[PDB]
Amino acid sequence: RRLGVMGGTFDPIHYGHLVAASEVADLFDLDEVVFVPSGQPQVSAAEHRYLMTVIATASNPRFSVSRVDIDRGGPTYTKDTLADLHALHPDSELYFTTGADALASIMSAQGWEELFELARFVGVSRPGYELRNEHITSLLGQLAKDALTLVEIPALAISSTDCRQRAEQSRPLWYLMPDGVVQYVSKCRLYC
Amino acid sequence: RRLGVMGGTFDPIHYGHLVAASEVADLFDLDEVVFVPSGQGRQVSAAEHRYLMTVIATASNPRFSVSRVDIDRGGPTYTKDTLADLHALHPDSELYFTTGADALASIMSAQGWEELFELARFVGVSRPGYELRNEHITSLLGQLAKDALTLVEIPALAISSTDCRQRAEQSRPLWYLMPDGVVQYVSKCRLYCG
Repeated sequence: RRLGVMGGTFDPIHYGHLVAASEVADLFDLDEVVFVPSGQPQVSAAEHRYLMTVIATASNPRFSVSRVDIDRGGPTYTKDTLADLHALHPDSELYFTTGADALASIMSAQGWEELFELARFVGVSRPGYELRNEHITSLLGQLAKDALTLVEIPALAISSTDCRQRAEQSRPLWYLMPDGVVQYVSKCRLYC
Repeated sequence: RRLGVMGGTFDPIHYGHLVAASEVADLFDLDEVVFVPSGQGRQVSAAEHRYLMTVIATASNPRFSVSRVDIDRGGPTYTKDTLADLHALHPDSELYFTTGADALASIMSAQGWEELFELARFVGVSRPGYELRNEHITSLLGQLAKDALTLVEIPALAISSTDCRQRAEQSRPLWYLMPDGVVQYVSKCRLYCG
């Protein structure tokens, strides 16, 4: 039984995140994808980010949201995320998924060997990421061997950064994310 | 009332189309965007299929609607016909024709574009880094330096109809690339070889 773990800030979550989750679940025949909003940060309150993710993933039986990073403590380390989730899901083979840029930083930290005993890794990026970052890709691939995969997601052209700025400038967020998330951003006035 | 006109094949329609329509409606304070599937590529889905997908996808939005003027008129679609018909249906309205930047280039590069500008204003939408042909770049540039045409960039148009079709052919998920209703419609009707 294979379990996907998508680690992100989700500030806000959008269709790029959701497409990426579906793609990864299909490419590796995952039975479920657990969305884990990170604790550590500026960044919206963890509850806002948690609720937005609950709203966006609710209607999908194969998506779920975990509070392991939010509840644990100050700074979020992927080794912690995987440790907690390994305990909750000892059955499951973990496929940790996040931005290719974040993954580069995560693998470059102390105890990266500890990471490979806990999970397989999937870096996601918007199109043409290997051209702009040919060395990060080259180093990631070579360190992890076939314990890591980089996949390109056209929909990740949608970014949390653009979403936030559209909200700041009162430009519509329709069809970039579920209406529920759009309204949540509005109702809580998340980005001024 | 300022009326948006989204001309496309919509085979299939997706969030890229919908984001672009939303953006253009906001940029030009449009009161409504009318989606017009073209009449009728190796094969293109039947017009009714493309119409229903567009109806499904735009339904929940009070400011979107779908027209059959191109579908019903005849075989091949001319924008001048589309603009003629919709002006008759909305004589009050100032028409804002919106389509793919590549398509807009072609429309402008064919005889009688001068005939078009009296009927509507034009908006080309494109995905970032979109590699147009050269005769299209030249055609857009000329109109751009005269400020007779507007181009807006839509990150969400990185989602394309071609990739959706291929994902459907290869039984790869279309979730969150388009509304579930359109996802299911493609499936239920087996639109791209299942």
